[PDB]
Amino acid sequence: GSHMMDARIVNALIGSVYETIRDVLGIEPKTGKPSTVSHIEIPHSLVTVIGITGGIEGSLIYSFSSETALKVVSAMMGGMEYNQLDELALSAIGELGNMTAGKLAMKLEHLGKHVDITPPTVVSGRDLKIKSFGVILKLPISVFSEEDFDLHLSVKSGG
Amino acid sequence: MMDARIVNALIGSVYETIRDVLGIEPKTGKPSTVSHIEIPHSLVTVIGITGGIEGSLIYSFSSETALKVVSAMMGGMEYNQLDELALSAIGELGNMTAGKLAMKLEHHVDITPPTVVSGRDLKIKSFGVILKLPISVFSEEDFDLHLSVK
Repeated sequence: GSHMMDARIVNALIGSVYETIRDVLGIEPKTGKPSTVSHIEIPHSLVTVIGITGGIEGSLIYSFSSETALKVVSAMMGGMEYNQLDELALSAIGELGNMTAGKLAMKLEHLGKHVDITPPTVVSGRDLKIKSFGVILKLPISVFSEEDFDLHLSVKSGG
Repeated sequence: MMDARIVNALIGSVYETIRDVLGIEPKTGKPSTVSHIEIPHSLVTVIGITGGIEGSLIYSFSSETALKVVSAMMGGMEYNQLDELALSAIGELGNMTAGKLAMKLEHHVDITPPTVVSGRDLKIKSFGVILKLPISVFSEEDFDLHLSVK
């Protein structure tokens, strides 16, 4: 049962964000200031969940608008036009999360924390609310536009 | 799907949680291998699995079924809105299911803390072969259990 979340974990998260959206999207992101939040407040219609076990128990969750997603997917495909979030689109979105989570695990297994990453599960919908357990950390991220990316790290334990 | 003994404890965790928590006997309908997930629901609970098997245990239901669910857990009282107490209860249903999934799986896999997502017209994307399993608790197939794997 975590009540706090180690700085090394935050810095490994932040590091994984740059390396990831850079290599997968071709864009150097502008991470925000990390902060602990009472719960997850999603304004967006898209949300991706990646479970984490072992070293740390919790998840990694990111979300954005339908608009931002189309850019993301279009960027992930060399910049080619994409106007409908179909199966292929939603898989690209999930993969972005998988990569970020993949880099995080990688960096983490050097600080002593060994973790397993569950495959992503993408959820699109309207008045989305999300219940996460453990200490919730928020990381505002700017990819294309100012704070167009929400990244939340749920830490039930391992902190 | 694969190792049938994996499946049995996976479906058995949801069944047993519904029985102990909601206090009623569900009719776990006939399994099926679907291409994706056609969710006509407002509440979804995701429980990730790592180690041996990789994927997630996901069960979902409508806003109407959700109220009924909350009523069962709340001393059999009456519940008319999907407020925070309702979401906290469904979040609890998740932790029980997760709790049972762990307890029942001691004979090399790890369980992820559950995540409860709620909203309107929830379209869900899962990674891996999916095993759909309808479940009757309060109405005919008001519960739908989805199992995605490697």
